[PDB]
Amino acid sequence: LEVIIKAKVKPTEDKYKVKKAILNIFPKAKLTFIEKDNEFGEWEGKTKSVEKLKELLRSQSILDAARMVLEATKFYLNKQAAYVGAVNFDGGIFVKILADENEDIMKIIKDIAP
Amino acid sequence: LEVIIKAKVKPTEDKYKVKKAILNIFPKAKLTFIEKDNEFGEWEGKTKSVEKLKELLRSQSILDAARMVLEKGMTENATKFYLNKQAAYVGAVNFDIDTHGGIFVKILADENEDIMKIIKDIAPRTKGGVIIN
Repeated sequence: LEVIIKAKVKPTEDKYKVKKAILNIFPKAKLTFIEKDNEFGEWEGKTKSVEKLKELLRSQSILDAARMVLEATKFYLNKQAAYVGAVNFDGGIFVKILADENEDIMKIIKDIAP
Repeated sequence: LEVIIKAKVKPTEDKYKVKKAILNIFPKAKLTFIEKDNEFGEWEGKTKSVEKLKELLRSQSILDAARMVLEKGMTENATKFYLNKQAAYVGAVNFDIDTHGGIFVKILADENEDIMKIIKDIAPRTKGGVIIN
C-alpha cells in the first residue's frame, strides 16, 4: 500500500488548516507544501497507513458508502469535513491508494471497506 | 444607494483573509462576523460606496462583462451578483463564484434612485473600450 495525497490551497485558505484536514485522516502522511502564483499553493504527501481512515469509516458507520466510492483507486474527500475530523465524499483532498505489483487493489478495498 | 455583502468563511479559510478580500473591493464596508456550524462562519456588512468597484471595472477594462452581470441580476429596485473570492483577495474583480462561495453582493436603490441608472453609472456601455456617456 502506498497512499498519494494532494490538496490545493487557495488564496483565502490557511495552508495549515488544510494540512490539519489531511492529517486528521492520514496522520502518518509526510507532507510538503509547494507555493504557486497569485497566492495559490498545494500540499503533496504520502503515507503507508490507512488505519485512521479505516477507523473512521467504521466509527462513522459509512463502510458501504465508502466501498461504493472506492470501486489502484482514486477518490476525493471533502476538505471541510476532514477539518473537523470527518470522512466525506461529496476541490477536496485527492487520494489515491495504489497496491504494489504483488497485491490486488480489490483485496485492499475489502480490508478498508468491508 | 446601499450595498449588502455576505461571504461565507469555510473551516479551512482564514476569516481575516476573506474579510480583506471584501475590503479590497468595498473599502468602506462595515463588517460583522458570525459563527455557524462545523467551523463554518460568515461575514455580513454594508457600504453606500461603489467607488472602488467602479475604478476596478474600468482599470481591468471589464465594463462589458459587469454590465451584463448587473442587468442579469436586476430586479425593480436592486441587482445582485457574486464576486470571486480568490480574485478579490489579490485586488481583482471577477464574477465567477470560486470553489469557496464567492462574495454575494446586493446593490439597493433608494426610493429616489433608479436602479438602471445606478447600473449605467457603474458599468457604462462602450465602443472600443471607451465609455459612452
